[PDB]
Amino acid sequence: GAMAPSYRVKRMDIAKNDEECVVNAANPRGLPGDGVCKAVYKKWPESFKNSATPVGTAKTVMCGTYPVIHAVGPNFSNYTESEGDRELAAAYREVAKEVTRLGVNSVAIPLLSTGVYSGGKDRLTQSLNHLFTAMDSTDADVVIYCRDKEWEKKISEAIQMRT
Ligand SMILES: O=C(c1cccc(O)c1)N1CCOCC1
Ligand SMILES: [Cl-]
Ligand SMILES: [Cl-]
Ligand SMILES: [Cl-]
Repeated sequence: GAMAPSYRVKRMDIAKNDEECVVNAANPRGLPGDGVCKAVYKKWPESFKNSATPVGTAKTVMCGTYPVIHAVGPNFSNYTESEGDRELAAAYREVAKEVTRLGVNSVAIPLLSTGVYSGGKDRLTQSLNHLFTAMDSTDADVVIYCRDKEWEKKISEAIQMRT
């Protein structure tokens, strides 16, 4: 465990993280994809061997000794708001199980089901609250990665609010 488990947010490419493992915002088929998924494929392509997994699950594949946790959030283009919310919460619960099993002291994590899988809606708060629900009982240092300057400020405010 971390000595004083924390949440932090950074605005940069998650492929350049300083944590002991990474969460990929994966597709169900283990394809190189777009966005976070493509950056992860370029950095850790070996981790995409047998990485396909259903929506609402996470599957870890090692790149050398570095763990890549492929977490598959729902595409809100295809799911109802209700079913999509259930699967997005479940994906993060599976990430917490994997982080715990691996015994890492730190994890780099993107906000699942934002961007391409958002179905054109702002899901910062919905996705971040499901991240917190899952990760609050873990003792890893969590570092959230984002690309947008306004998102960085809003995520930083939500972290600081509960401290
Ligand atoms: O998921 C979204 C988003 C936000 C609002 C509307 C929309 O159609 C999509 N974004 C990813 C993070 O950077 C901001 C944009
Ligand atoms: Cl960067
Ligand atoms: Cl996404
Ligand atoms: Cl972002």
